[PDB]
Amino acid sequence: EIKTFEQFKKVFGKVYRNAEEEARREHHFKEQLKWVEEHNGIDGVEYAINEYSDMSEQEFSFHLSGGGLNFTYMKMEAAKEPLINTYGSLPQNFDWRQKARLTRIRQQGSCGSCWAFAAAGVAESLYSIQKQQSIELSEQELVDCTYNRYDPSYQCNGCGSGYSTEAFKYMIRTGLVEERNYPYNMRTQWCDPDVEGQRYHVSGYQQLRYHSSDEDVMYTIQQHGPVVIYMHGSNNYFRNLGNGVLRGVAYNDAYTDHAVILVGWGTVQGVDYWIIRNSWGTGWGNGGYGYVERGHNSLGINNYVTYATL
Ligand SMILES: *[C@@H]1O[C@H](CO)[C@@H](O)[C@H](O)[C@H]1NC(C)=O
Ligand SMILES: [Cl-]
Ligand SMILES: [Cl-]
Repeated sequence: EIKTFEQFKKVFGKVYRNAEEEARREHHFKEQLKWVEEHNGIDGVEYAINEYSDMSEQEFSFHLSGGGLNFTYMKMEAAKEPLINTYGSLPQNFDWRQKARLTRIRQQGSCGSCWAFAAAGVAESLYSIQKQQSIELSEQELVDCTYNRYDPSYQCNGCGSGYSTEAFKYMIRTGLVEERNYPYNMRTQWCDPDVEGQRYHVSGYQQLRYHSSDEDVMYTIQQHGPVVIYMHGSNNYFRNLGNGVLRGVAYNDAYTDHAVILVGWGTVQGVDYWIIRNSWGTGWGNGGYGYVERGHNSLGINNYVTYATL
Protein backbone atom coordinates (compact mmCIF):
# COMPACT_ATOMS: atom_id res chain seq x y z
CA GLU A 1 0.00 0.00 0.00
CA ILE A 2 2.78 2.42 -0.98
CA LYS A 3 1.54 5.11 -3.37
CA THR A 4 4.49 7.56 -3.49
CA PHE A 5 7.82 8.36 -1.82
CA GLU A 6 7.50 9.27 1.84
CA GLN A 7 5.11 6.47 2.62
CA PHE A 8 7.92 4.37 1.18
CA LYS A 9 10.29 6.52 3.26
CA LYS A 10 8.57 5.93 6.59
CA VAL A 11 7.77 2.28 5.85
CA PHE A 12 11.41 1.43 5.11
CA GLY A 13 12.81 4.20 7.31
CA LYS A 14 15.26 5.53 4.75
CA VAL A 15 17.83 8.12 5.78
CA TYR A 16 19.50 10.14 3.03
CA ARG A 17 22.96 11.64 3.47
CA ASN A 18 21.84 14.53 1.30
CA ALA A 19 18.98 16.43 -0.33
CA GLU A 20 20.80 16.04 -3.68
CA GLU A 21 20.52 12.29 -3.22
CA GLU A 22 16.78 12.25 -2.52
CA ALA A 23 16.01 14.18 -5.71
CA ARG A 24 17.81 11.55 -7.81
CA ARG A 25 16.06 8.96 -5.69
CA GLU A 26 12.27 9.37 -5.77
CA HIS A 27 12.44 9.50 -9.55
CA HIS A 28 13.76 5.95 -9.48
CA PHE A 29 11.02 5.10 -6.98
CA LYS A 30 8.37 6.75 -9.16
CA GLU A 31 9.55 4.90 -12.27
CA GLN A 32 9.82 1.68 -10.20
CA LEU A 33 6.31 2.32 -8.91
CA LYS A 34 5.38 3.04 -12.50
CA TRP A 35 6.80 -0.32 -13.61
CA VAL A 36 4.95 -2.09 -10.78
CA GLU A 37 1.47 -0.74 -11.47
CA GLU A 38 1.75 -1.35 -15.22
CA HIS A 39 2.90 -4.94 -14.70
CA ASN A 40 1.00 -6.05 -11.59
CA GLY A 41 -1.36 -8.90 -12.37
CA ILE A 42 -0.11 -9.47 -15.90
CA ASP A 43 -0.11 -13.20 -16.70
CA GLY A 44 -1.55 -13.58 -13.20
CA VAL A 45 1.69 -12.56 -11.49
CA GLU A 46 1.89 -10.14 -8.59
CA TYR A 47 4.55 -7.41 -8.53
CA ALA A 48 5.24 -5.01 -5.64
CA ILE A 49 7.45 -2.22 -4.31
CA ASN A 50 10.12 -3.21 -1.78
CA GLU A 51 13.07 -1.83 0.21
CA TYR A 52 15.16 -1.65 -2.97
CA SER A 53 12.61 0.17 -5.15
CA ASP A 54 14.49 3.46 -4.96
CA MET A 55 17.41 2.27 -7.11
CA SER A 56 17.64 1.93 -10.88
CA GLU A 57 18.33 -1.46 -12.45
CA GLN A 58 21.96 -0.41 -12.88
CA GLU A 59 22.22 0.69 -9.21
CA PHE A 60 20.46 -2.33 -7.69
CA SER A 61 22.64 -4.70 -9.71
CA PHE A 62 25.68 -2.87 -8.31
CA HIS A 63 24.11 -2.99 -4.83
CA LEU A 64 23.89 -6.79 -5.17
CA SER A 65 27.32 -7.58 -6.63
CA GLY A 66 29.35 -4.38 -7.09
CA GLY A 67 29.74 -5.15 -10.78
CA GLY A 68 32.51 -7.57 -9.87
CA LEU A 69 31.60 -11.22 -10.44
CA ASN A 70 34.54 -13.02 -12.13
CA PHE A 71 32.59 -15.54 -14.27
CA THR A 72 35.87 -16.94 -15.57
CA TYR A 73 36.73 -17.81 -11.98
CA MET A 74 33.24 -19.27 -11.42
CA LYS A 75 33.23 -21.41 -14.60
CA MET A 76 36.65 -22.93 -13.86
CA GLU A 77 35.49 -24.64 -10.65
CA ALA A 78 32.38 -26.31 -12.13
CA ALA A 79 32.09 -30.01 -12.92
CA LYS A 80 32.76 -30.54 -16.65
CA GLU A 81 30.23 -33.34 -17.18
CA PRO A 82 26.53 -33.89 -16.47
CA LEU A 83 25.57 -36.31 -13.68
CA ILE A 84 25.94 -40.00 -14.43
CA ASN A 85 22.60 -40.36 -16.16
CA THR A 86 21.17 -43.43 -14.51
CA TYR A 87 18.85 -42.02 -11.86
CA GLY A 88 15.33 -43.32 -12.40
CA SER A 89 12.33 -41.02 -12.52
CA LEU A 90 11.71 -37.79 -10.64
CA PRO A 91 8.59 -36.94 -8.65
CA GLN A 92 6.45 -34.22 -10.22
CA ASN A 93 6.60 -32.17 -7.00
CA PHE A 94 9.33 -31.87 -4.40
CA ASP A 95 9.50 -29.19 -1.70
CA TRP A 96 12.10 -29.27 1.10
CA ARG A 97 9.86 -26.79 2.99
CA GLN A 98 7.47 -29.71 3.51
CA LYS A 99 10.04 -32.44 4.08
CA ALA A 100 11.95 -30.52 6.72
CA ARG A 101 11.59 -27.54 8.98
CA LEU A 102 13.73 -25.08 7.07
CA THR A 103 14.96 -21.99 8.87
CA ARG A 104 13.15 -18.67 8.70
CA ILE A 105 13.59 -16.28 5.80
CA ARG A 106 16.50 -13.85 6.23
CA GLN A 107 17.05 -10.29 5.00
CA GLN A 108 20.42 -9.16 3.61
CA GLY A 109 19.39 -5.49 3.49
CA SER A 110 21.77 -2.87 2.09
CA CYS A 111 24.71 -5.24 1.59
CA GLY A 112 25.75 -7.38 -1.37
CA SER A 113 25.90 -10.50 0.76
CA CYS A 114 23.49 -12.84 -1.09
CA TRP A 115 26.39 -15.23 -1.65
CA ALA A 116 26.81 -15.52 2.13
CA PHE A 117 23.07 -15.98 2.87
CA ALA A 118 22.71 -18.61 0.13
CA ALA A 119 25.58 -20.71 1.44
CA ALA A 120 24.49 -20.33 5.06
CA GLY A 121 20.93 -21.20 4.02
CA VAL A 122 21.97 -24.46 2.37
CA ALA A 123 24.09 -25.34 5.44
CA GLU A 124 21.25 -24.59 7.84
CA SER A 125 18.91 -26.71 5.66
CA LEU A 126 21.26 -29.67 5.84
CA TYR A 127 21.46 -29.47 9.66
CA SER A 128 17.67 -29.51 9.77
CA ILE A 129 17.40 -32.31 7.21
CA GLN A 130 20.11 -34.64 8.58
CA LYS A 131 20.12 -33.80 12.28
CA GLN A 132 16.75 -32.11 12.94
CA GLN A 133 18.70 -29.18 14.37
CA SER A 134 17.57 -25.62 13.75
CA ILE A 135 20.54 -23.27 13.73
CA GLU A 136 21.03 -19.72 12.59
CA LEU A 137 24.53 -19.19 11.23
CA SER A 138 26.47 -15.93 11.04
CA GLU A 139 26.42 -14.46 7.53
CA GLN A 140 28.45 -11.57 8.94
CA GLU A 141 31.35 -13.89 9.77
CA LEU A 142 31.34 -14.95 6.11
CA VAL A 143 31.26 -11.32 4.97
CA ASP A 144 34.27 -10.37 7.04
CA CYS A 145 36.43 -13.43 7.22
CA THR A 146 36.33 -14.48 3.57
CA TYR A 147 37.10 -10.86 2.71
CA ASN A 148 40.03 -10.96 0.24
CA ARG A 149 41.85 -8.03 1.90
CA TYR A 150 41.69 -9.87 5.24
CA ASP A 151 42.56 -13.36 4.03
CA PRO A 152 43.98 -13.56 0.46
CA SER A 153 43.33 -17.32 0.46
CA TYR A 154 39.66 -16.35 -0.14
CA GLN A 155 38.25 -14.49 -3.14
CA CYS A 156 35.17 -12.73 -1.69
CA ASN A 157 34.55 -8.99 -1.47
CA GLY A 158 32.27 -8.67 1.57
CA CYS A 159 29.25 -6.50 0.87
CA GLY A 160 30.80 -5.82 -2.52
CA SER A 161 30.30 -9.22 -4.10
CA GLY A 162 31.11 -12.83 -3.30
CA TYR A 163 31.05 -16.52 -4.05
CA SER A 164 28.99 -19.08 -2.21
CA THR A 165 31.65 -21.68 -3.10
CA GLU A 166 34.18 -19.60 -1.22
CA ALA A 167 31.71 -19.45 1.67
CA PHE A 168 31.38 -23.25 1.83
CA LYS A 169 35.19 -23.45 1.68
CA TYR A 170 35.25 -21.33 4.82
CA MET A 171 32.62 -23.58 6.38
CA ILE A 172 34.94 -26.55 5.80
CA ARG A 173 38.23 -25.13 6.96
CA THR A 174 37.02 -22.91 9.81
CA GLY A 175 33.28 -23.36 10.34
CA LEU A 176 30.73 -20.67 11.25
CA VAL A 177 29.53 -19.64 14.70
CA GLU A 178 25.86 -18.85 15.24
CA GLU A 179 24.25 -15.49 14.58
CA ARG A 180 24.15 -14.76 18.35
CA ASN A 181 27.92 -14.71 18.56
CA TYR A 182 28.70 -12.75 15.40
CA PRO A 183 25.59 -10.65 14.55
CA TYR A 184 24.66 -9.23 11.13
CA ASN A 185 25.25 -5.50 10.48
CA MET A 186 24.94 -5.47 6.66
CA ARG A 187 28.42 -3.98 6.27
CA THR A 188 31.97 -5.15 5.70
CA GLN A 189 33.83 -5.32 9.01
CA TRP A 190 37.19 -6.48 10.24
CA CYS A 191 37.11 -10.24 10.73
CA ASP A 192 36.96 -11.38 14.30
CA PRO A 193 38.54 -14.86 14.42
CA ASP A 194 38.65 -15.12 18.25
CA VAL A 195 34.88 -15.44 18.39
CA GLU A 196 34.04 -18.45 20.47
CA GLY A 197 30.80 -20.38 20.36
CA GLN A 198 30.20 -23.71 18.73
CA ARG A 199 31.26 -23.84 15.07
CA TYR A 200 29.24 -25.52 12.37
CA HIS A 201 31.02 -27.00 9.37
CA VAL A 202 30.23 -28.70 6.13
CA SER A 203 32.70 -31.31 4.83
CA GLY A 204 32.50 -30.59 1.11
CA TYR A 205 30.68 -28.96 -1.77
CA GLN A 206 30.37 -29.45 -5.52
CA GLN A 207 29.43 -27.03 -8.27
CA LEU A 208 27.48 -28.59 -11.11
CA ARG A 209 28.29 -28.28 -14.82
CA TYR A 210 27.56 -24.86 -16.38
CA HIS A 211 24.10 -24.94 -18.00
CA SER A 212 23.09 -28.07 -16.09
CA SER A 213 19.85 -29.68 -17.17
CA ASP A 214 16.75 -29.17 -15.01
CA GLU A 215 16.79 -32.92 -14.37
CA ASP A 216 20.36 -32.91 -12.99
CA VAL A 217 19.46 -29.96 -10.77
CA MET A 218 16.23 -31.60 -9.53
CA TYR A 219 18.03 -34.83 -8.83
CA THR A 220 20.85 -32.95 -7.03
CA ILE A 221 18.21 -31.20 -4.91
CA GLN A 222 16.57 -34.51 -4.13
CA GLN A 223 19.82 -36.30 -3.18
CA HIS A 224 21.95 -33.52 -1.69
CA GLY A 225 19.40 -31.01 -0.33
CA PRO A 226 18.74 -27.33 -1.16
CA VAL A 227 21.27 -25.86 -3.59
CA VAL A 228 22.82 -22.42 -4.19
CA ILE A 229 22.17 -20.92 -7.60
CA TYR A 230 23.37 -17.70 -9.20
CA MET A 231 20.91 -15.75 -11.27
CA HIS A 232 19.86 -12.38 -12.61
CA GLY A 233 18.36 -10.87 -9.45
CA SER A 234 18.28 -7.26 -10.69
CA ASN A 235 15.90 -8.12 -13.55
CA ASN A 236 12.72 -6.03 -13.11
CA TYR A 237 10.33 -8.98 -13.01
CA PHE A 238 12.37 -10.98 -10.53
CA ARG A 239 13.17 -7.81 -8.55
CA ASN A 240 9.54 -7.01 -7.81
CA LEU A 241 8.18 -10.55 -7.75
CA GLY A 242 5.31 -11.29 -5.36
CA ASN A 243 2.86 -14.18 -5.76
CA GLY A 244 2.62 -16.14 -9.03
CA VAL A 245 4.81 -18.06 -11.46
CA LEU A 246 7.28 -15.93 -13.38
CA ARG A 247 7.11 -17.14 -16.98
CA GLY A 248 8.89 -16.04 -20.15
CA VAL A 249 11.66 -14.04 -18.46
CA ALA A 250 15.28 -13.90 -19.66
CA TYR A 251 15.65 -17.30 -21.28
CA ASN A 252 19.23 -18.64 -21.12
CA ASP A 253 20.42 -15.52 -19.29
CA ALA A 254 24.22 -15.21 -19.11
CA TYR A 255 24.09 -12.24 -16.73
CA THR A 256 24.14 -13.17 -13.07
CA ASP A 257 24.36 -10.86 -10.01
CA HIS A 258 22.38 -12.55 -7.26
CA ALA A 259 22.80 -15.76 -5.27
CA VAL A 260 19.74 -17.61 -3.93
CA ILE A 261 18.61 -21.15 -3.03
CA LEU A 262 16.50 -23.74 -4.84
CA VAL A 263 14.51 -25.73 -2.32
CA GLY A 264 12.37 -27.66 -4.78
CA TRP A 265 10.04 -27.75 -7.73
CA GLY A 266 6.47 -28.30 -8.74
CA THR A 267 3.88 -28.03 -11.49
CA VAL A 268 0.80 -25.85 -11.37
CA GLN A 269 -1.75 -26.35 -14.15
CA GLY A 270 0.67 -27.20 -16.96
CA VAL A 271 3.42 -24.89 -15.73
CA ASP A 272 6.65 -26.36 -14.33
CA TYR A 273 8.40 -24.10 -11.79
CA TRP A 274 11.33 -23.81 -9.42
CA ILE A 275 10.94 -22.91 -5.75
CA ILE A 276 13.41 -20.17 -4.86
CA ARG A 277 14.43 -19.21 -1.34
CA ASN A 278 15.49 -15.57 -1.44
CA SER A 279 17.16 -13.36 1.20
CA TRP A 280 15.08 -10.18 0.86
CA GLY A 281 12.68 -10.64 3.78
CA THR A 282 9.22 -12.18 3.90
CA GLY A 283 7.91 -9.11 2.08
CA TRP A 284 9.28 -10.32 -1.27
CA GLY A 285 7.66 -13.03 -3.38
CA ASN A 286 5.35 -15.27 -1.36
CA GLY A 287 6.61 -15.07 2.22
CA GLY A 288 10.16 -14.66 0.90
CA TYR A 289 9.87 -17.50 -1.61
CA GLY A 290 9.48 -17.09 -5.37
CA TYR A 291 8.36 -19.25 -8.26
CA VAL A 292 10.13 -19.26 -11.62
CA GLU A 293 9.22 -21.38 -14.64
CA ARG A 294 11.56 -24.31 -15.41
CA GLY A 295 12.71 -25.54 -18.81
CA HIS A 296 14.48 -22.47 -20.16
CA ASN A 297 17.42 -21.58 -17.92
CA SER A 298 15.28 -18.60 -17.05
CA LEU A 299 17.40 -15.79 -15.59
CA GLY A 300 20.45 -18.10 -15.59
CA ILE A 301 19.09 -20.32 -12.79
CA ASN A 302 20.93 -23.35 -14.24
CA ASN A 303 24.28 -21.59 -14.74
CA TYR A 304 25.96 -22.06 -11.36
CA VAL A 305 24.35 -24.64 -9.15
CA THR A 306 26.26 -25.78 -6.06
CA TYR A 307 25.41 -28.32 -3.38
CA ALA A 308 27.15 -29.04 -0.08
CA THR A 309 27.81 -32.10 2.04
CA LEU A 310 27.85 -32.45 5.84
C1 LIG B 1 39.34 -13.93 -13.03
O1 LIG B 1 39.76 -15.23 -12.62
C2 LIG B 1 40.67 -15.85 -13.54
C3 LIG B 1 40.87 -17.27 -13.07
O2 LIG B 1 40.82 -17.38 -11.66
C4 LIG B 1 41.96 -15.04 -13.58
O3 LIG B 1 42.87 -15.66 -14.48
C5 LIG B 1 41.65 -13.62 -14.02
O4 LIG B 1 42.83 -12.83 -13.95
C6 LIG B 1 40.56 -12.99 -13.13
N1 LIG B 1 40.17 -11.70 -13.65
C7 LIG B 1 39.71 -10.70 -12.88
C8 LIG B 1 39.34 -9.44 -13.60
O5 LIG B 1 39.59 -10.82 -11.67
CL1 LIG C 1 38.58 -26.67 0.82
CL1 LIG D 1 30.40 -1.87 3.83
